[PDB]
Amino acid sequence: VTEFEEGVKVFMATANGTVKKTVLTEFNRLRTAGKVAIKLVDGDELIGV
DNA sequence: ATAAAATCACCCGCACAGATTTTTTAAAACGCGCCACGGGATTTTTAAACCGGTATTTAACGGTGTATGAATCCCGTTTTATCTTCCTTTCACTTTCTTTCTCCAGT
Repeated sequence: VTEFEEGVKVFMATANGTVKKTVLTEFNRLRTAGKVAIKLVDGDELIGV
């Protein structure tokens, strides 16, 4: 990400064909330990953002 | 008794780096609820396989001239095995305090 601006969204696609959309401004500032962004189930992993 | 050589505590102001100590904030959680979404049972439509044929497009092959992979030699990096140590602990000993038992001079 070059910079955070406007109200663009983030598209997340995992295995088994599950999609999810979230606003970028949520990830504007993060601490040393990050926050939960997706509730994965069983053996599922993010493949594309 | 004359010579050679050493060591430490505190007071007064001021500026700053580092170590606790509250205080605020964002993430995680719980309870309740409702409607968005996916399952199941019909209609509908279209993606790809199949017959042709033609017209290109690729890969295998035969010469030259390099760039690099394995081997060797080192030196900083991190692990692991290996020493010494100060507080916890009791404990037999020693010391020190408290009560008691006589002596004993005086009348």
